[PDB]
Amino acid sequence: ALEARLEQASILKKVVDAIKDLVQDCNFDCNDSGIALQAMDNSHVALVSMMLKAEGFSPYRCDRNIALGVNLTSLTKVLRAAQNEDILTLKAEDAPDVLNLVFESTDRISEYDLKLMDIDQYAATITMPSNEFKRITTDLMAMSESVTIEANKDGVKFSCQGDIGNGSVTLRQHTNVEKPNESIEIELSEPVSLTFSLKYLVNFCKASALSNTVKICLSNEVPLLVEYSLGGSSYLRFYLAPKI
Amino acid sequence: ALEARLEQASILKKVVDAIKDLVQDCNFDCNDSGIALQAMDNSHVALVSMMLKAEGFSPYRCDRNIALGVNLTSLTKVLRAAQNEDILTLKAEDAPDVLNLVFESTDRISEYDLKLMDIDQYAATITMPSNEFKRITTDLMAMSESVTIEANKDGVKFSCQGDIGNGSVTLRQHTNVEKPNESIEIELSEPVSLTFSLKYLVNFCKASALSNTVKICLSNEVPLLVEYSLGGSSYLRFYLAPKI
Amino acid sequence: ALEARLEQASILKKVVDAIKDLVQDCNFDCNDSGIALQAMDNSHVALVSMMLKAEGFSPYRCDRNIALGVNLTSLTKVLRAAQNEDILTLKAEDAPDVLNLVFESTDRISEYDLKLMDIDQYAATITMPSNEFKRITTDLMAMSESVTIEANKDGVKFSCQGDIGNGSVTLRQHTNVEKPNESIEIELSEPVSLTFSLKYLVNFCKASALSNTVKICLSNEVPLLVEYSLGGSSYLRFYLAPKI
Repeated sequence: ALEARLEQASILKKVVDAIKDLVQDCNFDCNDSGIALQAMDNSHVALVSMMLKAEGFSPYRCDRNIALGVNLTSLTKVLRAAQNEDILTLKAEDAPDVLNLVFESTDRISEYDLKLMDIDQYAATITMPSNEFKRITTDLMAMSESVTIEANKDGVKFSCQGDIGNGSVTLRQHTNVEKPNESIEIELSEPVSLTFSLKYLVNFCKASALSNTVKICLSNEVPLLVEYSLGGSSYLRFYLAPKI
Repeated sequence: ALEARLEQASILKKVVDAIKDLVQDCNFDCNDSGIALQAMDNSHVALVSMMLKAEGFSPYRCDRNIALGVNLTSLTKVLRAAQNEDILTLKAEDAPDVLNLVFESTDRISEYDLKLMDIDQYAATITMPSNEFKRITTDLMAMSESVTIEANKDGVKFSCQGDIGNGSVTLRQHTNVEKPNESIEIELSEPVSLTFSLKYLVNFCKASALSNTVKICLSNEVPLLVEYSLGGSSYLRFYLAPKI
Repeated sequence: ALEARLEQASILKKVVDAIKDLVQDCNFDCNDSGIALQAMDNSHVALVSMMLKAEGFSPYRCDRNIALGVNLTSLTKVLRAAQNEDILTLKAEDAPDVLNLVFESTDRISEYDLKLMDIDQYAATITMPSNEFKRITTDLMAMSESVTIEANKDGVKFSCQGDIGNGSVTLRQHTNVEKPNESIEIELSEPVSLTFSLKYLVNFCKASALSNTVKICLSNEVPLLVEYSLGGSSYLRFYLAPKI
């Protein structure tokens, strides 16, 4: 019914790793389109939204719509047995009791049957290196619980205040021709100034292994979106409402 | 009386490291033949058997038979002062109160006198990379307390079952010409299927630093033997009875 | 009033790192000459003495004498936001309430205002690799609380005794032409034999990141001095009285 092959297991390892600290139990929703996940975190503050599109697999088949009820601690114990370069295959039958995972290298075949659970179901956009976003959130987290994010045409300022004093980091808008991976770009219709939990943003930044660039999407009316491309139109997205 | 020189200290560092988690107090039995160790682990389940043959030293002299009563926590504190490439020399007199260790580089000489203690004294054979054996035992240990090992002419299957579901890893028999280090070989007189404690096998796999290949020797009547070559006919061997 | 620019932040990161385990609250005393620190450790046993000379900066300006009352846990939280190769600038006004730190790369500017506190104010010399000094102190610390340091024209012996037995490490005097970094040199007027706390010497050795050579200055009348050059005549010095 479901049969989905990744040429490399890396992507699914990294996704689950990026998410297991926020989400324990979730559903992997599989259809014609690919494999999606929508989950609030354990404290019901951050939204997690993932899509692996069918074109990300080679091949991808999902006859019928299948929700795979999965504990991500359980799932991590199985994916650790997968090497990054292992061919990974997911197999499932209709209303499955288990999900079947196979890892193929060196004439080695690993096969796991994971027991499934019953689980109930912008004003400014910043494109920058994900490592840089991770380093800033991590650094300011040592100083403050909260960070203020100011965007305008010219650059982005992350600012905070704590016991020991206060800190800012300012990244000016910059197209890097020789190394585009390093560019700071700011598509923006209106300057914005919004305050957020660093704890959640640092959790979001665990996903910097997936993409060397991150999209930070700011609105005065809807949650912050932090977004990592998984290839083509596949994505891992995090939503966090500003502190009001 | 005893005087034994290793051109490099690496081997003795790695041996003790491979063993200290199972054995605290043991005897290093020295004679004409070299330096042996036979010890049950602390829970009296696994047998440890080591031999460093006299030809492993340059030179080796042992006039009289000498049992060196040694705590391997104590001994580790001294061997950590030895660099891998240091010339290492053991010296002992008859019925010794101490063992004398010297480490020589860079015009540096380290000398230790360790206080000795009074210490009371196959159907199928698998040759494979030790790292691979370590990765499989480690991975299945996250899933299960026990692993079933099935050998036949064609390959080896390690299987297990736990809370989250069950897992298998299958390695087919394969002679690797370009990189022989990677080959899976199965000298076998009779297919065998035996269940063992993963906890002990993972402990045994600490020794994968000593040899890039490991020998897994299965019998329906005698304990499993896990075996690592230390050069020539020198060996570190582990014995573990199947779960019945 | 104070404005001091380091071409690289590395040195100030390493200094604070080398010191934070001994000293919590200290004064950075700034004048015409540069930036000094004198502090007993928390147990009032070891003296810490640092000088960054004005020529170490590019540029250095200190109109008026300024004591910067600083918690080094607080200061570490801010310096972690500085990359090793970041241009670092310290700014302060007269009787300052805060110290202003700026880190400049990649069109990135980080700026921190740290709240300041109200803080109340040889017979033989050994030149050797600092890594070697660190490896010996660390190794003997596993064995003993105390180390005896014997120097003479010919070499240096570090010796100790504990529960498990005793250990020595002997480094002979040696000029290394091809790699001078590795030489052992002993300017000496009188052989000396002195016993010291390993715990403190291992703390001192955290500073081996600053200099690949260390100066060990022994007197029968005044404290041991352990000394690391920070470039030119800039220094980090540690003083420790022998066990009597």
